[PDB]
Amino acid sequence: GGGTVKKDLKKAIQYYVKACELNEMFGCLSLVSNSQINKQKLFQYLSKACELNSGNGCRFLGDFYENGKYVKKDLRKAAQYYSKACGLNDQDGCLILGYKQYAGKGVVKNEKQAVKTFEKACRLGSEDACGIL
Repeated sequence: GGGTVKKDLKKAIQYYVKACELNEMFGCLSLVSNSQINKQKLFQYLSKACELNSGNGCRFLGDFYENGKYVKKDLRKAAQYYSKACGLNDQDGCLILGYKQYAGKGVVKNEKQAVKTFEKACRLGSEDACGIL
């Protein structure tokens, strides 16, 4: 029991909590993928990372509201986090925001604004955004 894959996951936690707070590549993704972290702790960790202006952290926190499985579904608060993420130059953050803006999902429907968000997401490396445009 003290050498299992679950023990190694427990040990990786604090490491990825740091990585996620500092927005290092794949750092919040690793938290999201880590089965030894329950959703409440995860929410706590992404919330602290987004408060530290981790673009990835906001982008993943946004999903909890968008989904409404672990916290009550709230499209508007989901969009606020995706927007905060995009403002922090998060590639996925701007892409997701542009889909929400084009549909009016949790934000006012605004295709013109969406097109500009997509141009930014494309500038940040989103091929999908570049192709939509």
